[PDB]
Amino acid sequence: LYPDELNVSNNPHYRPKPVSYDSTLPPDHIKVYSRTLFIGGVPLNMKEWDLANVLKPFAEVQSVILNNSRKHAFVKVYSRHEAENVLQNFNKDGALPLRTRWGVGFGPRDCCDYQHGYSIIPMHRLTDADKKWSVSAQWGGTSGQPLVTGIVFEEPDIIVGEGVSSK
Repeated sequence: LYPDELNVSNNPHYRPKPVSYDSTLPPDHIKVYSRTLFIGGVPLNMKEWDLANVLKPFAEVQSVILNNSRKHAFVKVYSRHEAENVLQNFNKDGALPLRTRWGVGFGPRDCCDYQHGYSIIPMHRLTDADKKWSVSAQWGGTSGQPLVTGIVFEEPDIIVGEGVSSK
């Protein structure tokens, strides 16, 4: 891929990819923190670039999927910290009609706690591509560490060509 698409220290979108292990998770389950925000009430005149720019003080945006007719978007930012920063501080005045909350970017929707923005996922409910992306993604994921019971990581990037998803 191109150098801008690589999570490396000379890239200005470089982010560390924290991985931890949680002994409370059930057997053959993993924990994944979302980096994806669901934004509803997107004005009709507002496009992908507008959403990216209005969020820039709080978080650098990686991708936007905007359904303009339905007036909502899914916005993936480069790190979990940045996503939490958005929910904590963005549009607290209600100056814009945008309502922001946790989205799911990875794994089945029914595994997600939408209040806290993470999923406890049984490994059998991941596809082969989900598992591959979890370990080999540029942003999020485990950075080569294999998936085992208890592992905790940030939402990994997924690649549209290369597999079906549990999402």
